[PDB]
Amino acid sequence: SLKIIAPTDKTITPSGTWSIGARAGDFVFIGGMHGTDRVTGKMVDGDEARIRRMFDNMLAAAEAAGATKADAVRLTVFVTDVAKYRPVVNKVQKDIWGDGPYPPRTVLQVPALDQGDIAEIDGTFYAPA
Amino acid sequence: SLKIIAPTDKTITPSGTWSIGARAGDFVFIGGMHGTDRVTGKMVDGDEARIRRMFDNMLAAAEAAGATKADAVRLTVFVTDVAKYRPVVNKVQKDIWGDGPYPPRTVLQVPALDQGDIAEIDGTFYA
Amino acid sequence: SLKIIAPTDKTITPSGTWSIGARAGDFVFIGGMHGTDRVTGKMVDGDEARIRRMFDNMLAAAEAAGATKADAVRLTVFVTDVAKYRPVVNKVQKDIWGDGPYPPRTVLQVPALDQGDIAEIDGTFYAPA
Repeated sequence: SLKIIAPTDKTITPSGTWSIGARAGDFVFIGGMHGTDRVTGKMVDGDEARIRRMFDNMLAAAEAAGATKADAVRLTVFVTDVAKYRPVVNKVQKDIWGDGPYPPRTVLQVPALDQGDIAEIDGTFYAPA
Repeated sequence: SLKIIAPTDKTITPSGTWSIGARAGDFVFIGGMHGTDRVTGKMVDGDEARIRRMFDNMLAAAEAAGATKADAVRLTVFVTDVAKYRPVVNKVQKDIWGDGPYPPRTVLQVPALDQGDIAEIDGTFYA
Repeated sequence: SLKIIAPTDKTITPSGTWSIGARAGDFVFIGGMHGTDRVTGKMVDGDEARIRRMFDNMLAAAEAAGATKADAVRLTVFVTDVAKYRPVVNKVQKDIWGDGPYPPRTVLQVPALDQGDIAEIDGTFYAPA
């Protein structure tokens, strides 16, 4: 059976009809994450701070199920202006992953997000026990 | 190997180049579902009911492969107006999952779906 | 654990903060694919030719990892105009999959994709060794 990932003091705290993610055997599915502060639930200022924080939130949920950034098998980034934020996502991923290797990834533009945010991400990880 | 989930009296019937979903080892991958009637292909009337049909469709298909709502590891819900429909989604989810627990999800706005619908869901499950 | 799919003489060459795809246990995840020429990275001319190309790149990557079109457990197709392109996709899927059986899929309109392309695809595959 899946195990829903319980919220942690490093992690988002779900405030509605959802979970932060689930462990399912070897796989870990993180729900949509965005650049909110875990404590207040409010969005962080700054384009790059926002996106870095979206990644950190996602990675925390993952790490709370035993997956690391090196276990990512798919990232789906939805943003609000691909022309504008694709380079930011690039820059933030260079910060996190260094020179690689990088996970498979898809970046799409979309009209509206959780809360009017600029970016939301879906992460799926493979982390055998 | 994977096994394509074959249509059912509880299930939607595929009308083109796709399947309802597939079982792959321990997992179940349901393709996109709209809030339509399994028997007519007409989009069921009215917001609340439509969004509930969507889930009920998705969940029948999951059921055809031996997956229950308690098995959802991902829901991706695309809607045509997020401000107007997440409340409806949130509400349909409470009806189905009660107080808890709930699957991971992501809810996005998309400018169009096939045949001018308001909502579409992608579900992934673990048995 | 996870195995990044390395570029190939049949395959696209990553050039940015991503990989063509990954194999994890029994599954293969391919990142976003466009209808570009594997060698030049230029987008192919022609609606149908392009959507054919997009598909062909996705499967070339999936094969580099031991998966065939008969292994497809989910296709998510992001297009710029559902009305003008659902049919093109149906046609291309006929040409490739013949009478089937066809994979589970979803087709979405989306205001923009990177590079200004009209379509992009996400394939997930199941191919136990």
